[PDB]
Amino acid sequence: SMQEEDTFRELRIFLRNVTHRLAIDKRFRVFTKPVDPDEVPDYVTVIKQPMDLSSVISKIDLHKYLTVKDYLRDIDLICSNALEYNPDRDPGDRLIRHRACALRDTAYAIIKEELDEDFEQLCEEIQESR
Ligand SMILES: C=C/C=N\C(=O)[C@H](CCCNC(=N)N)NC(C)=O
Ligand SMILES: [Cl-]
Repeated sequence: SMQEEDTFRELRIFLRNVTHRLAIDKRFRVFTKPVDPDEVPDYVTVIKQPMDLSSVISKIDLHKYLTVKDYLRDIDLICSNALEYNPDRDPGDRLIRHRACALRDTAYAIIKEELDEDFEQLCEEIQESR
């Protein structure tokens, strides 16, 4: 129905706003763009599903997220990709990991404070109906 379509539009608006707030945060610059194969040619071989915040915006716009849970899977993938690709004790890897955990924790905290649980539940029920 049009009211279901309005629901998903509201979801996209909400997700774009959360993703913009993450993308403008200086700590999260490394997560804003896909990794350049030049810098890092083994990236695309180690990490089987790369994900970054510009890809997340593209997916919102392509209507790939019908629930906040589905969007959070992608935030979680940005984080887990960084933990897996940079697992060493050296400062460069520890800084990326700390920033990745911070991305994840920040996205979850914004959603906890600003997503209405009944709105998520509505999205879930429409999704489940299709
Ligand atoms: C789960 C993500 C949380 N953050 C981190 O990864 C950071 C940075 C890596 C250092 N320690 C190891 N991870 N071994 N660690 C903290 C909080 O000290
Ligand atoms: Cl830096």
